[PDB]
Amino acid sequence: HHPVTPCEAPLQWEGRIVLYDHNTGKNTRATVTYDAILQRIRILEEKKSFVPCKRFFEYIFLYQEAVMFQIEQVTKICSKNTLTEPWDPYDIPENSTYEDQYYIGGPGDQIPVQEWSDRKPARKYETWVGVYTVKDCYPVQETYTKNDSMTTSTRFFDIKLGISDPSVFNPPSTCEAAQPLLMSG
Amino acid sequence: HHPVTPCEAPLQWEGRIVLYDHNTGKNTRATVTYDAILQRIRILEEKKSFVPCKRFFEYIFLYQEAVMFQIEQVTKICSKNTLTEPWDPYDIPENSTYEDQYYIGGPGDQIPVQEWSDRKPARKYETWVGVYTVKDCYPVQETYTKNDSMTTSTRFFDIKLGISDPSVFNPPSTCEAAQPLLMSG
Ligand SMILES: [Xe]
Ligand SMILES: [Xe]
Ligand SMILES: [Xe]
Ligand SMILES: [Xe]
Ligand SMILES: [Xe]
Ligand SMILES: [Xe]
Ligand SMILES: [Xe]
Repeated sequence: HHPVTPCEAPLQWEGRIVLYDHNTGKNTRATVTYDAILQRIRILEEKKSFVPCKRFFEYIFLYQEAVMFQIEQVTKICSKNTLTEPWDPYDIPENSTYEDQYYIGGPGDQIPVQEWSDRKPARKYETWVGVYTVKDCYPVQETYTKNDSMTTSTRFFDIKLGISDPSVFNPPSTCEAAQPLLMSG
Repeated sequence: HHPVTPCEAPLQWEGRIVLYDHNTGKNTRATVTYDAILQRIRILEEKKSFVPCKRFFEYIFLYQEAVMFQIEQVTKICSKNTLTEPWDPYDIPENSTYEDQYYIGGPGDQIPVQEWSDRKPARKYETWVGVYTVKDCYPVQETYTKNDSMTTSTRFFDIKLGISDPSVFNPPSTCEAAQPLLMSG
């Protein structure tokens, strides 16, 4: 029985992701503190042994106040910018096309999930697909070929409901500053 | 404790996948019958309501006999071709760099998995990443940015150990034929 609407994804959680940007072939790894109630999300990039990028950023997105802070974790050199952009939660729009349900993982230790997309018969390809657990409606994976081939796959994990540490949305001392554009060296 | 070697993935199973080709933005959906012992894999593309592609193929890959059959499921018009290519199982090479372990899905209904890649500090980006379950070492997802930006993400599910139906590797009557190149209309 094809669901009449998608489950409603959690509004607040702390978890970790891997964002795979195809444009560049890069996997960023991140710890994420997510809050759809306040329309704010904090992403702390993660470092691994013997990677060639010198630079790692914490991002703090505050859509309610239309600004994003971006801190180089090493130098601490902040970067306040504006956000023109409308907030996009990690959930499933109510107009989303159901696609499938299946069990991930082998017999015994497995788990049922669901696949939705923005497929409509008008267009050749989808621009969104998401997989979410059946029980709690947690995000597992999304792909968003947004803006003509700037496509990303995102994987979510170690999710844990709610927010133990709200301090992390408070931008640090060094953030009474300006609008640089930082990227990875 | 960083694993000294990766678990050994199953050699035979019947499951289903979604292959996301970025070049084109297309998700193919498929049923798969996989056998690393005989180095052969049969992929039966799957149809959904109100997609705009008219054409759907069953592929039968027989690496031990260096040939691939390709059947249009509608017209039945076969297409035997040669395979120059070395077989690549769905597993984790023993020289693979461990990356992480984490739980997919929310509290209660979740499942531990593992992430490996072909990262070495010599090269900026990975060209392979795979996620596999911890218990049974089942494939969950891979991304293989092979050959300079011909990158794919693959998701695996409804996997079930072993092969109930070996008939499917036997090419049909209409396959005493030749080497067309078929693609989707
Ligand atoms: Xe979203
Ligand atoms: Xe997509
Ligand atoms: Xe996805
Ligand atoms: Xe991708
Ligand atoms: Xe592989
Ligand atoms: Xe990759
Ligand atoms: Xe992956």
